[PDB]
Amino acid sequence: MTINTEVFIRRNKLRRHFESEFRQINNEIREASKAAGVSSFHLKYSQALLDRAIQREIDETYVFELFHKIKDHVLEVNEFLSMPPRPDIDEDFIDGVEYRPGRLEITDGNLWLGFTVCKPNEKFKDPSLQCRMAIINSRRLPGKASKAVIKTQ
Repeated sequence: MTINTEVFIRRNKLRRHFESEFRQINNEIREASKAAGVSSFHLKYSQALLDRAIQREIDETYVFELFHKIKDHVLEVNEFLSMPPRPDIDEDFIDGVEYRPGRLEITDGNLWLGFTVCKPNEKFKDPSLQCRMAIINSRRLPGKASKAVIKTQ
């Protein structure tokens, strides 16, 4: 019960803000991952997660500013791909992994911005993301806190 018309237009303008500024972040990931010397990784996000950033965190372009500053954290998602072969064996497989998680979790300046590899496969170090998790705490904002992680390091 609000004039949800102009707001729908604002959350949609958010989906264009989300996608056009996501072309800015994935364009640094393609060029920087090429310039850092690793693969090139393809970005995909789950639109329900994003429906949370689209309606709870409406016109959260600040999201984009923290991830446009997070950008060099292409290197952390890259150093995550840059490891020796995933199998060394088929039994215990990840012998080059000293027990690490399947996602990257980055925080600072009110933003909890996370990236998860393409999860349904072989998981070839890191050459896709299947979830870019953008969730804040703000003004109007319904605000989440994860126990805390780090910003591009």
